[PDB]
Amino acid sequence: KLNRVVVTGYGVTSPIGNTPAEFWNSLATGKIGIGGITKFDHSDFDVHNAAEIQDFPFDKYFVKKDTNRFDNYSLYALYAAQEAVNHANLDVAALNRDRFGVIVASGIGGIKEIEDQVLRLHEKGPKRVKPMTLPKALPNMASGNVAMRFGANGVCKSINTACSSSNDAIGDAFRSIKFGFQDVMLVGGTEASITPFAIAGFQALTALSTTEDPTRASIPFDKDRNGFVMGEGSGMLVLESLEHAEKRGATILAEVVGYGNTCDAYHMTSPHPEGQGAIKAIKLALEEAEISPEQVAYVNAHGTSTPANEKGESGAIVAVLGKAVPVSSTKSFTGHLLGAAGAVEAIVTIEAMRHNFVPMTAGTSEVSDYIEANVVYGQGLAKEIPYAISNTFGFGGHNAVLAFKRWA
Amino acid sequence: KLNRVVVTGYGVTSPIGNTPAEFWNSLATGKIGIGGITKFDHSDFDVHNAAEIQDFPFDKYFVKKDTNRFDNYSLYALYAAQEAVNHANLDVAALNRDRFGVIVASGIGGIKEIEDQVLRLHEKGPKRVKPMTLPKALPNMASGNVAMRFGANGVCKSINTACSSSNDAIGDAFRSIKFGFQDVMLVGGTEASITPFAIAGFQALTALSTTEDPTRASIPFDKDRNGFVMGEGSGMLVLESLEHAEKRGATILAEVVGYGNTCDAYHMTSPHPEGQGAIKAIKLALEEAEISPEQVAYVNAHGTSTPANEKGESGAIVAVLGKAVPVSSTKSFTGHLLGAAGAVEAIVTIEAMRHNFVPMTAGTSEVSDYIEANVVYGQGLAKEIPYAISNTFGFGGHNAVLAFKRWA
Repeated sequence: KLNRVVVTGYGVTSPIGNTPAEFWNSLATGKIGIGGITKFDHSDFDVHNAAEIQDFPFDKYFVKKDTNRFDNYSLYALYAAQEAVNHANLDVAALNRDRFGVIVASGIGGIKEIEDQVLRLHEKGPKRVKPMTLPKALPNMASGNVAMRFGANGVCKSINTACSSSNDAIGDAFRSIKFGFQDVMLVGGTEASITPFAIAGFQALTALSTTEDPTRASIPFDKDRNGFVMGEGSGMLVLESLEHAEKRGATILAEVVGYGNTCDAYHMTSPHPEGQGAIKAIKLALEEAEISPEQVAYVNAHGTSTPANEKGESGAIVAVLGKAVPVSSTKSFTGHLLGAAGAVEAIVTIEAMRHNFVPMTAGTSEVSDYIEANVVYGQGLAKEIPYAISNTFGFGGHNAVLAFKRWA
Repeated sequence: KLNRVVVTGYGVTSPIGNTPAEFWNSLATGKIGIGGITKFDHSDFDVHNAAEIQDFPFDKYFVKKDTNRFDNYSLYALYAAQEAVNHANLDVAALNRDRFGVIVASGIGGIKEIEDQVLRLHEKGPKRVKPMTLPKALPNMASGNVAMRFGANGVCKSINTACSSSNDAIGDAFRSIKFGFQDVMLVGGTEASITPFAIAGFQALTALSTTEDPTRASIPFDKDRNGFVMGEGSGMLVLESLEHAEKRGATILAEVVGYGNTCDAYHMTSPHPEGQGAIKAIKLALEEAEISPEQVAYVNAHGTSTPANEKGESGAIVAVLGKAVPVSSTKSFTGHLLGAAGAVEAIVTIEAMRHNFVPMTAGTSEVSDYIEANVVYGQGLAKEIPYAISNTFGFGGHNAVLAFKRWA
């Protein structure tokens, strides 16, 4: 006896908008969120751009004192989760709190707190380290903070698969509800890693675009791509068993139907050259959804804008789905949200289905000649989308694919 | 069609031993692993003791150049995983690799790398930050590293619930196999956080014992307890469906029968004073295992040695199982292994069942007058242990309980 799993609401804070409305509008009008870095002095760096949240609505739910106990990585999640709960019209006082869980993925956690307190420790000694350092920094804290805010007494955990974190978090929540372990879950991801350390770390790895022009830095599938552009933010969804949603007269936005997770077991940072693991992940998701490849009307690509990623991802998409399926990467707009990528990308995917519109890959102007997938760039594509998939293939060889079904 | 899930092998690197035999011997003879800190200059700190691994068998599987790509948190997991595979007599080359997965939990990841690279960045600039910084540091990397070593192409992820990370990891692996998504999994946790930053962080929080005498620093349940002692290490287990193990003629060491995970949703660092979430987590594990409270023959406590922890834990244990079930905390020997605590404590639990013996809580000599649980201290207790539970209750309100069955 398995339950169908539906999405009843979502919230987002990102470089292109803090409500699904501003978020989608940016996608529809082609307004990117990438610009010169303002968070720290990057003059000695090779990387000078990032997709920042420059208008976080801090005042909506938080007070100045809140920063004493929450790093931005938690703040983004709390905001996004509150927005999702409002969106879903979820009455926590009407729930069985033992069947209400939370999963907040994050790839790096409160990395600004870590860097700042490590420096304080070395400059001023251990006595100067803030008591709230670990409660603010530890990557599982956002999930616990979200549970504390809403009184969720069920499952509570964080998942870390780097770039696939929130795809795996949503997949896990989906599976928990599907198999009857929980009835409602607040799930998603959060990241706040536009810091000197994290940018320097990815720059040393040589994974980031060093392209000075912000309009040409995140160009997935483009022959000129040269690395990803880091973004920050959080996406949070409210998932409920179909029965729970219907019984309370919830408004259904979409359905989660398949989840595939595999491992390349190949290299720590290089993805498998022929997308072998990705192929398998896509197939597992379609198999669970009980749909054929031709039924996939849109692919929200992982599309980070690195040379290796798109070669293998296009390769995998083609091997499974073919050359006609429209493909786009919204990291061209948002930057790569790391642990939050999958969650914000799930929101893109659902909105695409709700708007009968494939958002374009911004910036991209000429696809590598060897790339055979149907990359959507230049302008978005109006079309019916009854099923869509959202891919994430993280450092460490973590492949995750979610299959969604448009709601009737 | 649900599957039974069995343990066919396990490996450990810890402050009390790097083989189950050495590890068990330390427990049986009362040899603790807590001593003065040597990993860093602690002269300015208020905490000077920790449970360190001072004899890690680096040369067994590694070569000097391996430190260029693996932080200790990964080395420990790789060592433990190889030892588990050997113990299980598991030929990975003969498996259906798509049905073989890995979950390596960690609460903080390669925190030594982060601290060292943060300082390098501030002293020398971004150009001197090591390329392998993030591949060494990110908490999901150990999982990917383990999968790469063994060619595990199935599920690969990391779970972070602070002190409960590896209990949740094992629980998740158990659920994947039970529900037929995977047939074999290498699962456990790893932590390598005896560093200036992590110790300063926990010290600032006031969570660590400042007790000078290392034999009285980690004394779970003791009336004079005053904080935990940090440890480090890794525990990894091979779990297989019962069918998979029987088909290859594996020697079965134990069975995983229940998993309970709840959230206090109460405070970021303090556990719920009445242990309500803990009570529900224990009950969930017993219900899944289909056993009554009287069938629980031993409880391996979270027992970190903090005033709040044992008050609430003893209360939850007594509420569900009564005052006769023997309880012991092995953090009295190993220190608190944080994200790796549940994995090594699963090994303790299995080894106890295999030897008909409840290891004692070392150091402890007088329990708080309000503690009603049958705490074992002074000397261990010989008894048959047909079923046992292992508790973890971490920062962020994460509660996780595993129920094990003796094999049988």
